[PDB]
Amino acid sequence: VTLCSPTEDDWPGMFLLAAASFTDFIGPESATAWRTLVPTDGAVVVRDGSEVVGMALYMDLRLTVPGEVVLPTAGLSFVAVAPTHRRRGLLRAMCAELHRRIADSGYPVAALHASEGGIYGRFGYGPATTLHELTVDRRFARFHADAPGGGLGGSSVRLVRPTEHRGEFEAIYERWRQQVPGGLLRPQVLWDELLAEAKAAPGGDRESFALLHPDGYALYRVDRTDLKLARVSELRAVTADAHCALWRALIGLDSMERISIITHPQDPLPHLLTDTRLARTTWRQDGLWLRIMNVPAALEARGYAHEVGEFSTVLEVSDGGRFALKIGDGRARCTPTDAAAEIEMDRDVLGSLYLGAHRASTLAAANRLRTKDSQLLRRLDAAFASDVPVQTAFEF
Amino acid sequence: VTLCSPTEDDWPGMFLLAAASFTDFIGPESATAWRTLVPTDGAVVVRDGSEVVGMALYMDLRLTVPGEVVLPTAGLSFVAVAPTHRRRGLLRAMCAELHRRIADSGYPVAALHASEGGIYGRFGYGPATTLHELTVDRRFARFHADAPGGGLGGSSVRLVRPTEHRGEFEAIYERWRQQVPGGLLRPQVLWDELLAEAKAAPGGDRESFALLHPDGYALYRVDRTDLKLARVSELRAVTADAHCALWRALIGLDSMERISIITHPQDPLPHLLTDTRLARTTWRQDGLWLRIMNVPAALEARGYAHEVGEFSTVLEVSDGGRFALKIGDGRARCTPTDAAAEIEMDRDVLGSLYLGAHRASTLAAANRLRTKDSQLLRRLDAAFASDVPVQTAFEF
Amino acid sequence: VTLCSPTEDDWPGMFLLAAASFTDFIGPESATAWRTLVPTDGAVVVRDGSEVVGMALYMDLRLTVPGEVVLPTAGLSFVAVAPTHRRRGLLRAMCAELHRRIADSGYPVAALHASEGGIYGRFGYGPATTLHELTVDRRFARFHADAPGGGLGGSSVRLVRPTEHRGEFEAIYERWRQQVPGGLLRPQVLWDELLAEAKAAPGGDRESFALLHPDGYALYRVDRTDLKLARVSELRAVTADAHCALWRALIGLDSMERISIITHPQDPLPHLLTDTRLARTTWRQDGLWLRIMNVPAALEARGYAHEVGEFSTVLEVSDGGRFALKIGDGRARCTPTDAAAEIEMDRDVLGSLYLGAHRASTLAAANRLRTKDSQLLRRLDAAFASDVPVQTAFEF
Amino acid sequence: VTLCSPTEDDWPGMFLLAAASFTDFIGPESATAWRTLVPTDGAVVVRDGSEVVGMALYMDLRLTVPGEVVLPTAGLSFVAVAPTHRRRGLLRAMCAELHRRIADSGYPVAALHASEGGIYGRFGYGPATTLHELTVDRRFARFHADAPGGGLGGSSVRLVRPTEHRGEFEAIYERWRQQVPGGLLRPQVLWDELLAEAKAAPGGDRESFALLHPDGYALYRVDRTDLKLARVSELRAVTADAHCALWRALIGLDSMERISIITHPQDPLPHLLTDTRLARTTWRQDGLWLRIMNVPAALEARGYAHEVGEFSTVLEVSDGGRFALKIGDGRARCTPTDAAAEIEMDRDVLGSLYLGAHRASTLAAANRLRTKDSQLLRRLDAAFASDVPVQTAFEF
Ligand SMILES: COc1cccc(N(C)S(=O)(=O)c2ccc3[nH]c(=O)c(=O)[nH]c3c2)c1
Ligand SMILES: COc1cccc(N(C)S(=O)(=O)c2ccc3[nH]c(=O)c(=O)[nH]c3c2)c1
Ligand SMILES: COc1cccc(N(C)S(=O)(=O)c2ccc3[nH]c(=O)c(=O)[nH]c3c2)c1
Ligand SMILES: COc1cccc(N(C)S(=O)(=O)c2ccc3[nH]c(=O)c(=O)[nH]c3c2)c1
Ligand SMILES: [Cl-]
Ligand SMILES: [Cl-]
Ligand SMILES: [Cl-]
Ligand SMILES: [Cl-]
Ligand SMILES: [Cl-]
Ligand SMILES: [Cl-]
Ligand SMILES: [Cl-]
Ligand SMILES: [Cl-]
Ligand SMILES: [Cl-]
Ligand SMILES: [Cl-]
Ligand SMILES: [Cl-]
Ligand SMILES: [Cl-]
Repeated sequence: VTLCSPTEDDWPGMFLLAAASFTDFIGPESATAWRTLVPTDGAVVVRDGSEVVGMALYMDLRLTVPGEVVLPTAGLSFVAVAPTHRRRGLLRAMCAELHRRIADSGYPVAALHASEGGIYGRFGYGPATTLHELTVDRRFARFHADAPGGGLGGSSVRLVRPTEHRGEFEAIYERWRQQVPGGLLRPQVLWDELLAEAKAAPGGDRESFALLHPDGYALYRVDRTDLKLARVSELRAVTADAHCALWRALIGLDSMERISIITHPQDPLPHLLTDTRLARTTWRQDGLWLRIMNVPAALEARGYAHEVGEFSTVLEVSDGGRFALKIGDGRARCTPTDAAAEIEMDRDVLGSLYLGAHRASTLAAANRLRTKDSQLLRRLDAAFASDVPVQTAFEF
Repeated sequence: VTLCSPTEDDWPGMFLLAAASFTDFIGPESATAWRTLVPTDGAVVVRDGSEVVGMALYMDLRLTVPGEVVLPTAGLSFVAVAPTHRRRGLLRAMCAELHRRIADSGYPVAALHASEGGIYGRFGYGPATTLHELTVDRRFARFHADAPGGGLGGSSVRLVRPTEHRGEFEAIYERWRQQVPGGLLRPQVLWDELLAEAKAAPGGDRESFALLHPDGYALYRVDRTDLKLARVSELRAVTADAHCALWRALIGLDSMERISIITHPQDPLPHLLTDTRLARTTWRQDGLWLRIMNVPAALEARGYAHEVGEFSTVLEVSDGGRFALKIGDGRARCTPTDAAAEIEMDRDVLGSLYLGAHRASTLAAANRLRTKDSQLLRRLDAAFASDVPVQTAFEF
Repeated sequence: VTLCSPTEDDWPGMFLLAAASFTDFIGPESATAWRTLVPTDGAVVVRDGSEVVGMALYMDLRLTVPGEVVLPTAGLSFVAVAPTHRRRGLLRAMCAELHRRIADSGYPVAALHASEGGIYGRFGYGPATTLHELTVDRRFARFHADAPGGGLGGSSVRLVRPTEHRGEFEAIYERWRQQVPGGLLRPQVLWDELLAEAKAAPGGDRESFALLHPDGYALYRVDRTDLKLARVSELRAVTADAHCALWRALIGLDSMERISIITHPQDPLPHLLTDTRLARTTWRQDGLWLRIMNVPAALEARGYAHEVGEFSTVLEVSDGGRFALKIGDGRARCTPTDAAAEIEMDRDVLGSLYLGAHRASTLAAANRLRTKDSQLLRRLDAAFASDVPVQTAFEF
Repeated sequence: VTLCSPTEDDWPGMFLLAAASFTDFIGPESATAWRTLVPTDGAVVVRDGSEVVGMALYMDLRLTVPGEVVLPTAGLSFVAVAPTHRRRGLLRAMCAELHRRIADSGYPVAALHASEGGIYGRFGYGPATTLHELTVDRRFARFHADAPGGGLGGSSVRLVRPTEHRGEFEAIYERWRQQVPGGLLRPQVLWDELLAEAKAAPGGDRESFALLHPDGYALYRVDRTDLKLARVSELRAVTADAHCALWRALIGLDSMERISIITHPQDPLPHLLTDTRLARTTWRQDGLWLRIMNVPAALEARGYAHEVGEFSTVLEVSDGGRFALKIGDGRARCTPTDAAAEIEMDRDVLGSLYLGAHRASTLAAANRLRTKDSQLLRRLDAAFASDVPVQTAFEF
């Protein structure tokens, strides 16, 4: 029972484990395409002895963080342990090896989407974005007098077939992802999957349609069983006008009773309507999880709020070093020190703070970060806050 | 069909309207007690001609706002129009008269809880606090190693009968309400109702119990139909230690599968657990609504964030005046001006900003506040943010 | 095991059987009051040997039939056989004896409400009125421009406490029942029950309210578990204006999502709205059942449609005689004959035709009435039709 | 943004709009076949400027009305406005143009099936047939002694594969449609669709079977998720014997708990059983909607009840002319007049009366038709009633 990088002959066995582990498994053809995102030595397998009983890999990603800074990011995925080999330390062994490789490769951060919420905190990952499902009872929905694009003339939005406007979705998304913390570059094989999923499937999903604006798009489909529910699979808007225009069109889906979308807590949609309550939050969950691999590289790469005045402190990460952290003029400097720590936190907690989705004060109230100075808390809060709201790009 | 302050003889007819309008009507005896909170001329009725077909009143309240400042507050309630007299302008006439009286009396703010979300925005009220229901599957709940109060020895929390510790709940609450934005002074007749509701009722609620800590309490009861659900009706904690201790006790309710609570978006509970996902957000809604009656008095009374540096701007409220607004050193100065507006918003929008629950940027993205300067937005965001998270005290 | 009229000492045992047989049993006090509606020798019991194992009775009622003619009517009720004595012929023996007594007493018709639909047809009862539940989604409900009482000024409807306006409900109902086929005189002990049921009950129904118009009233209550549903227990309108006015008030119940009512198939409510579909038929069932005791007395007492021209036929009822039936000028003459039958039907079928709720053609298509002449069918159809729609007064 | 007849190049864009608007869209191949039912200039499109944002058409149909008279009928269908172009007057503009064309072409009536009930009344369409879903708990179902075809020997009904007996279904249906008000000629491309829908589909409907009698057929299938429910998609019976025989066979579906069918309010099925209650009405909705295009042509073409004696009146349709209406000997004469109106109604109301499904009295009680003479009401009621019950042929 040993651990190594898979050879070509291991992949059929990995796909078997994948099929048995993931109910949404994209299948061997598509998985084989996604292998193009996995660097050489980006994967590990555990063989029994013979067959594969554990696996994990990372993909090369590009993550936007506050200040519109794009970081090379190791995206952990395809993680599975056979049901025959539970409680044998296989996950811990696989994660340790990949983390070794990721750090040595020079990635400042790693990221993943969690199947369950109790697994990845012990390996240094903190939840860093928040998924927020809104369900709109569109039959009652009326736009506020203040809402953009209500006046006379035509609409700027077109109802189109997704496959015929791939180039335009790509361009809009590429713009979106570079300006939003949480944004990920979406490579071509992921655009292949997305448009493949836009098609109707016998006994599966219904056909998807798109609403296209120069500065935004929405992909939606009627739910397979609830025929009065339209599910927006993706809405990417680069301006506020595009966002409002797209929502006017979606609320114009007169066949539907309800429109649902997985969005973020700061989505302005509720405020576009005369009754903000009609945009019901029906589900809330962690999105992207972050493990800061190199504390000073990560903290220095990020932009910080200009509103907070220059301050200096000493931050200890529980097994990640102690640093003199100086933040001013929207930038941080983060250098080694053995001076007494003013702030202490586990590595995962820093991941949760990093994109601005959780407040230091909130984590402090849970005692997940310790400081004896409340002014320092207020300052961290303000400094780490993100000007542009944090969003979740796509699952991987 | 005319409008006036009710005489003693009008109250039976008001209670009839109340019983027919409010399914949770507290009843004539209790309502008669709550009349002690209504000042002379704090109520209006519309009679047909004969009988009462419309009513509304306000109560004298004390609202804590950021900076731990307590404002006299007119709490609109007991608002009803007979089903026989809809679409007759009775609400608009009643609200206009009470607002006249409230302004003339010198209240800087009015507040209410909304039965529906589409009614009160046109009368200048903006939703200002957010209710967040968390449902915990306590069978899986395990506290994080970092969570306060996990070590050896005894517990600081006692399981008690609510009626035998009224004095202690009052003292704890009084402490809580003075330090939390959204806090309301709870007068004695409301403590009477609360403890009356703590009792079992034939065919109604089950008996309530309390968990009591020196610096916090929780009132809870098993749900009447779902006998594996405990509903926490109220949890007031003055320290983080009290909050964690109370949640350790609640999660020790081994008969239950689930614990539910109506709390706020920044409740640190999820971070107390190894699996933050177990604290499921199962419901989200507007709580307290605010109408700023006097813009400069309200804006000057409030504390602002010290982190943001001094700045000056010109704010116009749509039918509420234009002001030179200077914010520095955590205080605002707000004086009349006819200089060009740099920020414009409806009166309700200011109410929504006032306690720090909604961000100016978010409202701007919906075009509910207009400015052509994004630096000004960032500054408003930071300035109006609340250090202590905004909470909802009690419904009225 | 024998059959006789109960003595005073039998009633406790009857109430025991009643309590065990009827989940809506009104209880011993109320049942003792309803005994005032049972004539001397109007009840039978079967004793074992000792205890009561079967019972049945009739009450003296007054039934309005087409032509506004009021008939003395034997209302069968309180019918029960002990679960220990099923399939022993007790029901058949009890019904035969009461029918003997009812016929000998001079009642031309008997009537009942059926617990199950397969029991009473063999004893000569046909379902004669139809219950039609409408559920209105009142949030979308808008009255048609043509609907009565939409203009300026006040409302004619008042929201009142049921107990304070008993006299007015009685007068309105008394008017209603005399002009509607299916109408029943409601005696004082039934008005006692109705107003007793209007009260809230601990762990039971919520408080009832009333909407009162000079020519109509509605009694309604919020549903005990579905707090967004108002159930109209009774709506009696003597004019169309009263009916529309009452429905405007009910649709003005702005707290509710839905209003439900048990009404009749010809209720004009759906046509009062711009979207007739919003008045959803959510349930349909037989109401009053009728056994014609004396065929010629019943048929001659009834009014018939003036539109159909004079015709003559020969009707045979399967064990109820053969008659020369001449119908003209809205009246029938029904005399014995041994001439060949042109129409044949079981006795129950005639009951179903009698108030005009079922068409002869429809029953003919099922072969429940046989004739070889389709012109005769059309004529029966038209003649037996009721000008005023058939309604159900109250359950007994 | 302009309106015109589509060219061949517009159809792909229409199919896109169709796919996005109609969840039951039959698809481009089938839709292309149904184009054969659309006459030259029977369609309109609204283009933006470029793409199609609105569409509507009519098909050439043949509608049976009372008296077994068959009328050329314009069947409105394929009506859609893009969700991007709501509230822009596009529907009103499209309907006005098609109505102009339909009238000028010489159609006396137009018809449609409504997606929602609040849309088409303002354009002159009244609901004219009523869909009535019956659900039979067949495990308790026992046929009445009187029911046809209960005796010894064989059955007249055969269980067959739908595709192998198309000719016989066509012949039976053709007979049915000519004798029933509401009947529509079903052209070959609709028989193509029907038999295509009879096939099982991967992840869709189960296989359909047929029960075939010389004078009737039923098409049924087991429900895809509820495997104890058989849904009768169509039952067409030309005699009562065929109808009863088919229902005996359906109730012989011993694997099923329930049989459901969309039928009409006068279906004799309930009366075929000993317990009429077992035929539960589980759903009720408007079926065919009718717009009378030419009032005198429509009213004169129809047969009327012979039972009512000759009468004359003056009918005004709100923007459709005033007519001297003389009805006698089952025929009407309808000529222009400026004499005072005795009856007034909107055009849609006349559509609702036309096939005999709604009574003039009922509509009068809602004030949807005004007259000051109740004898005239009774006469209209009787005259417009249909001897043969009104049914709904098929959706289009
Ligand atoms: C090289 O192939 C790759 C590489 C990376 C990702 C994927 N997928 C998208 S997957 O196989 O369908 C896939 C992978 C991991 C999952 N993990 C889960 O916890 C879960 O629920 N579903 C999952 C589905 C394929
Ligand atoms: C002087 O008596 C007062 C004064 C102030 C408040 C109250 N109540 C607590 S109440 O009558 O039960 C009450 C009042 C208003 C309501 N409004 C609603 O929209 C609703 O849903 N319930 C409501 C219940 C009694
Ligand atoms: C002399 O006392 C009488 C006389 C006549 C009627 C009544 N009731 C109203 S009852 O007892 O509650 C009652 C009686 C019969 C029922 N039959 C049913 O099939 C059923 O479901 N409920 C029933 C309820 C009391
Ligand atoms: C020329 O092609 C035609 C012509 C006429 C009809 C049809 N169809 C049967 S359809 O496209 O599937 C179709 C059309 C209209 C609809 N309208 C609705 O409100 C709805 O719910 N479904 C609908 C489905 C195709
Ligand atoms: Cl990126
Ligand atoms: Cl930033
Ligand atoms: Cl998002
Ligand atoms: Cl306070
Ligand atoms: Cl503050
Ligand atoms: Cl709270
Ligand atoms: Cl009567
Ligand atoms: Cl009559
Ligand atoms: Cl009724
Ligand atoms: Cl036809
Ligand atoms: Cl006819
Ligand atoms: Cl039908």
